[PDB]
Amino acid sequence: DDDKLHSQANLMRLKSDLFNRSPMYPGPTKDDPLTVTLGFTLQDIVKADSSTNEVDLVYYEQQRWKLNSLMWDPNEYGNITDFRTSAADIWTPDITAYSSTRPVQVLSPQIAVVTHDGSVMFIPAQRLSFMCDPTGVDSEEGATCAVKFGSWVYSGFEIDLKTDTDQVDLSSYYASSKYEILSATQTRQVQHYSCCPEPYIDVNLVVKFRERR
Amino acid sequence: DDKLHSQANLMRLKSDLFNRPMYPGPTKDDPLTVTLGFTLQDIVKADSSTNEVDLVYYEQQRWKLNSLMWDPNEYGNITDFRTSAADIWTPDITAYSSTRPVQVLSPQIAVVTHDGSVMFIPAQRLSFMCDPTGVDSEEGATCAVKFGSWVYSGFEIDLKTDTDQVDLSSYYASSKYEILSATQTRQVQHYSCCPEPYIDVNLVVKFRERR
Amino acid sequence: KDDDKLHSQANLMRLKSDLFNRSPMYPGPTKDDPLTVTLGFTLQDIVKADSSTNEVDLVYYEQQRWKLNSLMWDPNEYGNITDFRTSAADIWTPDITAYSSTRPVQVLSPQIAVVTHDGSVMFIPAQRLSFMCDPTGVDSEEGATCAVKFGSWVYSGFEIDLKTDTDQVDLSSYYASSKYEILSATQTRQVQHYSCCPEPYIDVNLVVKFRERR
Amino acid sequence: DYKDDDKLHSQANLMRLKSDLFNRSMYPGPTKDDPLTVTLGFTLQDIVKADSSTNEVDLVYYEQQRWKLNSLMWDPNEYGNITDFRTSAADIWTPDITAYSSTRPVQVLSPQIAVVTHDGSVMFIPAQRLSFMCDPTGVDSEEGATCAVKFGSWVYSGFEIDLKTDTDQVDLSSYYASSKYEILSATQTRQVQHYSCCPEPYIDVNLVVKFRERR
Amino acid sequence: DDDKLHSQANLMRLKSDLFNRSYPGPTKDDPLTVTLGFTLQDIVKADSSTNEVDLVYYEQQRWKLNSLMWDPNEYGNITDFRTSAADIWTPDITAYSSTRPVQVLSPQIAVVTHDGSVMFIPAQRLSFMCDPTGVDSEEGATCAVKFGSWVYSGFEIDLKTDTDQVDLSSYYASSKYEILSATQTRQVQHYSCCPEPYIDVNLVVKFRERR
Ligand SMILES: COc1cc2c3cc1Oc1cc(ccc1O)C[C@H]1c4c(cc(OC)c(O)c4Oc4ccc(cc4)C[C@@H]3N(C)CC2)CC[N+]1(C)C
Ligand SMILES: [Mg+2]
Ligand SMILES: [Mg+2]
Ligand SMILES: [Mg+2]
Ligand SMILES: [Mg+2]
Ligand SMILES: [Mg+2]
Ligand SMILES: [Mg+2]
Ligand SMILES: [Mg+2]
Ligand SMILES: [Mg+2]
Ligand SMILES: [Mg+2]
Ligand SMILES: [Mg+2]
Repeated sequence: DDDKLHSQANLMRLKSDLFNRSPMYPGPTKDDPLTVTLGFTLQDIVKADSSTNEVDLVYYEQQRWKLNSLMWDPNEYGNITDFRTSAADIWTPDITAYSSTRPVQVLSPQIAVVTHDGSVMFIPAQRLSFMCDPTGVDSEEGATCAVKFGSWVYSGFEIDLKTDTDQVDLSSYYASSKYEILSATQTRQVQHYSCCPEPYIDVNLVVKFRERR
Repeated sequence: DDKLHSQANLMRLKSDLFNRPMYPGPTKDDPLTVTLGFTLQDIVKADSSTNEVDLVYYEQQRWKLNSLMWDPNEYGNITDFRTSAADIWTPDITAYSSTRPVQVLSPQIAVVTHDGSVMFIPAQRLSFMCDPTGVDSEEGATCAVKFGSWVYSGFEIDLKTDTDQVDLSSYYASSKYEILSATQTRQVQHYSCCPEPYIDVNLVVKFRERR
Repeated sequence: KDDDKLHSQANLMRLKSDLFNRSPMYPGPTKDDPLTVTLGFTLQDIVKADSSTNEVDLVYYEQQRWKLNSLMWDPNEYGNITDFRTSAADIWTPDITAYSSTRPVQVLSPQIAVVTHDGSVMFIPAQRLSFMCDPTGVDSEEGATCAVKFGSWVYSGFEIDLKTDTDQVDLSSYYASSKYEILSATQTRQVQHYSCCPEPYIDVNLVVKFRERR
Repeated sequence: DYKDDDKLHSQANLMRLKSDLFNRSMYPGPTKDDPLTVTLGFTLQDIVKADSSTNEVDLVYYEQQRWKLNSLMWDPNEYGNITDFRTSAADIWTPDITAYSSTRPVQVLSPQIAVVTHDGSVMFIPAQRLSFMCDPTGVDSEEGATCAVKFGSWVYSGFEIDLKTDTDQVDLSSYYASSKYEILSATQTRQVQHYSCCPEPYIDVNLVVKFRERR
Repeated sequence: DDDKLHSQANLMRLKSDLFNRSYPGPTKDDPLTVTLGFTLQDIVKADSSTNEVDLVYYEQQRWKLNSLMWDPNEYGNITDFRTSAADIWTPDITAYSSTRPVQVLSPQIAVVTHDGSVMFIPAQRLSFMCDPTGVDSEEGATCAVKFGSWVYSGFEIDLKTDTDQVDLSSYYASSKYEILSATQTRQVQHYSCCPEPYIDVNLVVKFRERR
């Protein structure tokens, strides 16, 4: 206790200084662009509906970005290096699947981890239905599917996207899924439209899969 | 540092426009024109036992409010910004013959530009009334649904399209259904119940089972 | 030009702010100040009849009308505004409910009303309803008959009286390619008395006879 | 008129009343020193469905809830003779009466509004659709299937919340005449239970239904 | 009638002092132990087309904060109380291999005791990754799902069970599935990326079609 009481007190002081003086960060702009790193950890192809061409995925989607406005000096806060906080208390990026066919279902607590250098890690678990023809899922080559993820409203001048590796993390893939993974890549792409001079960034999730035996 | 002066300018801009009374919507004396456009991504499902068809599309909405205007020079050259759709008024555009609530697939964020213009592009899945008869045939099926304001007549909201062609350039190439044609047409209507003019955009889609 | 537009806009702000205060939300009807709600249905589709569970699914506009002194204003003090649109959450709405649904109603329309300067309100929620209905004989010429009551969940006739403007359901919107065709569709006010109580209960009983399209 | 005045004055009596019970003053719930009796009663409307590949049955019913709070009493003569009012269920405390063996969330089908009367008593009657645990084995027979589900507080033991019924017969005067399922019997019975783990009594109302396919 | 007003004002008084005269979650300095146990009511559905299985259970969560302590003597000898689960902090315990959002079957209400202990027992319906193959045989099928904080390491939240027995005394005797065995076991996990320990409770269930 006491120190415990003071530890608590430090965090609460940190949280208020960060949030309640200087209202919420207004998102990136062309002047103050931001890079968002994404990585997918695929857990499960739950279902492949060949009457509709929809496949359902369960995955953890890791988001990392970093904001100056969220740094503090740990020395000033009883040496708190980082803390967990609700996603409602901070700006999060608007990363969406560009071809889902149902609202994404969130499977995990909406809480992020923020570090003293202003970097935020946020890892939502999701079930997604997206546009995918599962033809050849019963063959040796299996079926191939793709879905792009990106910011819904920000172009490349405000949000840049990157990955650590083009390899999707399969280390958590359900061993007894109806389907088995031949490959899972996650690839940064730059889209140019003719309408518009600004580039748009997405990460392309490509999965090649196949009925298990 | 300069990066912190931009944030500050934006925060200030948003506060001026939002924290200092939300537009109460259009009036006969002060009507609004909303531009609509569809980008058909997919016909996911044709249900011949209930006559329901499920579409996924982007729905572009565009409009312009004087009270959303600023002079960029007083805000460090900011020419536009992105903000939650909750912060502004948005039009009550709806499908007139859906059979399930629409399912919003994209985040509710809008871009506001310094001339007061707003662009909002919700992705949707919609079930609407549609007889898919003929879909298994060279000529395919034709379906139609209308969109417009739910509570404003054409004295308050007028609608408009940029082209009467649905944008099909992201239509999903391995859909169960290919598209023969897809058109979005402004229409003005007079109903016996109701003496005000009614404006809608008619979405007409001819489609067949892929081969 | 932009100046005419700003005053008219500010006159609406003013009207709203004046109505939605002094003296905030009207507490609902009483025995001393009862209220009459007119309903009318506009049937768009019988989407589905499930004979394995005896549930049928209707899509309709449920048109509701009523009048509140508390929502009156003089157009003259408000730059000639005779009516305006407002989210239904800003005002009191009646608790009209199907008595025999089997799923929560799904709302298919923005929930916004029209208030006119005499205090009258017009509110048109579009709905999809699953209600108890045995669709037997639907595949014959004489078809099936199903019925559902709508009324206030909690007010007696001493507080909310219902009426219809007509006993016919409005079919002008009915989908010409539904699996189901309408033979008749009526909407009739009924007064019920129970045995617990001395107060009457009012409902509009919606009766639909339908069959498969051939 | 001086009717348009009286009306105006009936509204202000109600708005005032609501203001004195609601803003001025919110029951923190029952306690061991201040227990509460909840009266429960069912009006069964329909057995909508019986899944025998999962052993779920879906019922539709209205659940009558009734209790009384000193803190909700008022003197009608101070309030223009108002003897009772309607109000959103969110303005008042309500009991956590729950099904103990539901299998998906209860579906509410009626507006959440209660009636409060000057003696401090509240009647609240939500219509609901419940999926609960039930084998319909033998539903296609003469003798039928039996199912049970208990209802009662989720977190209050009998020392804080007690339950009673006005009758043991579930009310069937609104059962749907053309349901797939007719009702052989439906009863609603107060049970008291005592566990080893625990000194306190546990109250529930046991809802039991014998039904068979309509034939 | 007057001592009921008293004891009532006392509780109100307590809730005031606890909740608005006044937890930001646990930390490395101030860690917290959550005790969990499961009461399994039903395996509703085992789906071989998708490899999902649906359970109905009560999940007891139990923990203790110094900040919720009080001295009964100063509060009419109130020894505990019930309160909405939004009035207080709760731990982010999460199934790590669910495939649908958990559905809540019970009122979101907790019991707070004067020593600052909190007990929270939500009823849930869950879908999780489970191959039901063999459920039709005598040896049944076996499925596991781990449960843990999503965002805190072992440095801030530790977990425990009072028993590794999943309590089956309320199992639905008429389920389609009979439980062969059901356990709930703490697990510590050490990774290559990370010095932090990671704790979960592993819910493992062996079950077969009822005979
Ligand atoms: C299958 O859909 C429709 C089918 C048919 C029609 C309109 C439809 O629907 C659409 C419906 C509106 C607007 C644009 C549409 O494209 C309706 C409307 C509405 C309002 C107020 C009302 O009373 C005061 C009312 O009756 C209304 O409903 C009508 C009015 C006329 C008709 C039917 C329903 C006949 C019209 N005719 C040619 C037959 C074919 C205000 C706003 N809303 C709610 C939008
Ligand atoms: Mg740009
Ligand atoms: Mg008009
Ligand atoms: Mg006409
Ligand atoms: Mg008008
Ligand atoms: Mg009465
Ligand atoms: Mg009465
Ligand atoms: Mg007790
Ligand atoms: Mg107790
Ligand atoms: Mg850690
Ligand atoms: Mg840490």
